[PDB]
Amino acid sequence: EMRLSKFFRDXILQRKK
Repeated sequence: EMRLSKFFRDXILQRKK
């Protein structure tokens, strides 16, 4: 349900930053 999410879901959460 995102666009980034190849993003966040990809790298700012598992890392948290």
